[PDB]
Amino acid sequence: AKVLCVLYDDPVDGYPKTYARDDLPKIDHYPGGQTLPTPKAIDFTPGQLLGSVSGELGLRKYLESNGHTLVVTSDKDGPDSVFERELVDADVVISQPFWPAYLTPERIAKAKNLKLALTAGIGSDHVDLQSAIDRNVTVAEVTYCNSISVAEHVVMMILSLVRNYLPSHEWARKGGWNIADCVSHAYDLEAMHVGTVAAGRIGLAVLRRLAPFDVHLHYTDRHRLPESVEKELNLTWHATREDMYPVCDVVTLNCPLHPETEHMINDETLKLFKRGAYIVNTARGKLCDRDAVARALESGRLAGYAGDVWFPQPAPKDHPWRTMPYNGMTPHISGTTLTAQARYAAGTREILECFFEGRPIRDEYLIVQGGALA
Amino acid sequence: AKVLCVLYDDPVDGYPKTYARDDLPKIDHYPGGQTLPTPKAIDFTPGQLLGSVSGELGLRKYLESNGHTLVVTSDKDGPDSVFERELVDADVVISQPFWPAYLTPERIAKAKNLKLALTAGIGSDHVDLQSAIDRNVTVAEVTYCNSISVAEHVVMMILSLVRNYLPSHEWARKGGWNIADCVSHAYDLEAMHVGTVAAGRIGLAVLRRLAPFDVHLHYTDRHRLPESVEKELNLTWHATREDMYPVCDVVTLNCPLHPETEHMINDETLKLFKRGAYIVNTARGKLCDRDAVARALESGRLAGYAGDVWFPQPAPKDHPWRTMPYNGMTPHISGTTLTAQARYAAGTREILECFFEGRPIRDEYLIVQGGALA
Repeated sequence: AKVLCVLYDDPVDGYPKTYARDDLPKIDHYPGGQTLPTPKAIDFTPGQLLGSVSGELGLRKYLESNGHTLVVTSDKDGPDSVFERELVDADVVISQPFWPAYLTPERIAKAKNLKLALTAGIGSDHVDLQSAIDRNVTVAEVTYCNSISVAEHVVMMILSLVRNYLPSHEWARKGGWNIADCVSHAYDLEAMHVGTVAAGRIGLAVLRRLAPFDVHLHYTDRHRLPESVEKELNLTWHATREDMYPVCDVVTLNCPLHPETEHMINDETLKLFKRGAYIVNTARGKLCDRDAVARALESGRLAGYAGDVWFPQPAPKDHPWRTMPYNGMTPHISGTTLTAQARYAAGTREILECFFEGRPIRDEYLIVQGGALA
Repeated sequence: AKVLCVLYDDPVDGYPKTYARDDLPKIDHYPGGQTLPTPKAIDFTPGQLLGSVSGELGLRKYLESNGHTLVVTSDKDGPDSVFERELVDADVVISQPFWPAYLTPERIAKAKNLKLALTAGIGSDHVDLQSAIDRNVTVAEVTYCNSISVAEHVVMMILSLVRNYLPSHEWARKGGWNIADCVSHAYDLEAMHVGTVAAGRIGLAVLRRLAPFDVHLHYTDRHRLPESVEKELNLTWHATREDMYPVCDVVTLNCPLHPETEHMINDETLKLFKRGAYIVNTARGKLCDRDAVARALESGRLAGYAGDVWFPQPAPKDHPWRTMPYNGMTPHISGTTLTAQARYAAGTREILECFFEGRPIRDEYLIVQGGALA
């Protein structure tokens, strides 16, 4: 069969030959008990760059050994892309959320041998699930592969914003000292109130990690967490998110983007936050009105904003979030650390082997399976 | 009496007229039970910049309304300095560890009226303790005032180094995207081996904060912690520093600088660290041989180094740590956030009121009292 795999570009100076470390930490399961990916074998060394075009998710040898074809490209935007071009007869499509190959209804329609749409990561927002359901395309993802990676990024950014790390580092790097210039916008995180919009795998991991900082934890979600979890973390529930904002010094967004949540942070809802509040958003760029956020930082309503998700993405070279005051942005990378890559590359292989040997794909990985949401 | 108070310079754009937020979070005690400072009154608003020359630790009104003189300066180095000139007849000398007025044997000998040497912060290594003992000078500090502040800075820097945040932020800032350039030196912290050299107020506050990150915790110290604490954090004890190094992914230094620990991190001991380890040092700059650390980063043996302490301080504009690869440095600021400042300006006032009224200074604040170390 034919596997069409869309990956991001290699580094500026080439594909790395040498890495900072020899191995990766051993983990057996994810919080809650889900086990880590269980492929029959892997043809990469954990820690190597796997999500770039030269890493190939460590799949070529396995695929070619069972007489399958592996097409790897980074060109996936438009009708004239390699991806569109190769889609027609690909049996399997693989892409990561970090450089996604959108499976529009149109493409799904022209995708004649398409049986499996695999997300090497988490998050199939780039896929049209109705069309896959109708056309009987199985949609799978490597559940939990990077939830912890994202939660780490969130806590890092909260600390960095509150403590004014980025500006302080600049003074050091540029030959300065200027203690008062660093600390006139620096606070401790201890005892501040922090709230999460949604408490799913990432939101819960974030709350767990913040607890020992002796912050007061708040959350809002579609449904409340089990009472014992609320008790263990001393959580304060908010039935509406607009009720949670005014009492929080820090708000982290960990919810999906829907029409209901598009632009949920705008000039109007920003007026509900306390003066000097901080926002961290590693969820979707468009949860926030780009200009509303920029205005809040320029004016001082907000004391910091950080995340790794933007709109549009890739972000334009002049996107105002790159240079607005008190930002802690990064490009879209939180779930594509070398560590997270080793898990989703292994997960990707495990699913392929299942699909090819006729075995069932773990239920946890399945999104759309055979005419329906599974 | 005459109070000589050495503080750091105001911000380059002047003393702030405005701040990012309106108030500070409420805390009643430090971990273990110690209460926060209890002066009879304060003449500042918590959240203002107090550690710089125009802040004056919020002390002038109190001192001048009681017939005392307050001399505030940042000029403290050498014999022609305002500090050296005024020291001859000062009754009390106050300075912070971030901009320390050194009380060498020679200066103590010249300070004829010296009765109280107060550290507005923690750590009195800028004071010759034997000379103070020999001259009956009381040496006090505001115990616990920024231990949590430092601990938060340590965890922030650990996360930042491991996840390669600083270089990722620069790609964003500069108009790039470059996912693979950001992640080819990016890992998750989860399940790494983290060790602390000493487990004092700061070291233990660091351990507690790292636990939920699901790291494996290690420590070494002069004495072992109680078995209950060891069992609650699942700590692995190492009797020596050299025994601990080789099993750790991240090493944080939270111990004092003595002849014994001076240059404890050097070309030889660095050979014991695993390839790609990280070091965080918010203790003292001289615990590390400056050039051996630079060389380890340059040669790829070490994957990152961060801290806020340097040798010497202020660091010369060409100090190698400013620009060595994979550094996460800041000027010496961890314990001087606006929040920490409010606690040590309040404790400074508490201590002075006790001193001037002949009431005993709290036992936990005393370093040297009545010709002996307390």
